[PDB]
Amino acid sequence: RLSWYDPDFQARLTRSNSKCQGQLEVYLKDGWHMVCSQSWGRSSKQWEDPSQASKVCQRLNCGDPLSLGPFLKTYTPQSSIICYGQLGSFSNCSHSRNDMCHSLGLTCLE
Repeated sequence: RLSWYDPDFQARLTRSNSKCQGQLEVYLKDGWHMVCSQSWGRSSKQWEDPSQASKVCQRLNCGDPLSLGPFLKTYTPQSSIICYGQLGSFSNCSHSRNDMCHSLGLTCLE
């Protein structure tokens, strides 16, 4: 239903230290859900795909979308969530337990 490439769908990186770097925070269904970035697809532990969220960082004028790679530890195994399903279907999530996202960090373009 909702996706991070929907114009009306608001998304960005969590308020940290960089308007173009941080964990992914997407407003869907019920929450500015702090995701583990590699949620939904869970394809790899370090996604070779740094795209699909171009609309997001473009709207943040940070250029191309946040590139993905391990950012050590930023989310909280209670507060944040790891969603599932298919990538682009921001209509279902669950809370961070045990997946491949050891706080995978997105950083708009670079």
